[PDB]
Amino acid sequence: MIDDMAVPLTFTDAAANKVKSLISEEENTDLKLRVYITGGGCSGFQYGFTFDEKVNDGDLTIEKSGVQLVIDPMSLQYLIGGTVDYTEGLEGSRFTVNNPNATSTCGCGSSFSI
Repeated sequence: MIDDMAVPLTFTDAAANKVKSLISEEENTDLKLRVYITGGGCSGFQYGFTFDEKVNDGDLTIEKSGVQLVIDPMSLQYLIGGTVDYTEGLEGSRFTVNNPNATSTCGCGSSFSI
């Protein structure tokens, strides 16, 4: 096997699509996504995505559906083994991620709404 790809937060397929799609449109060649910290609360569940083909020393890299993902250590601890998925369209390019620090633990206490 390898020893570079697949490290922390694993994203979906579309998140890759948003990259390989607009990057290929840039005429770059085959950009590699590069996540950063852009969540909401103190935990984090979003993380801003950019198209960085270079590398970014001290940046873990996870291969993508059609490209390569590389996030910064700062996010590394925020996204750790979480899950991300992208859903762009009319409503707008919405981003959603899930991790232990984000979801956290409640203790199972009914489920409805606010």
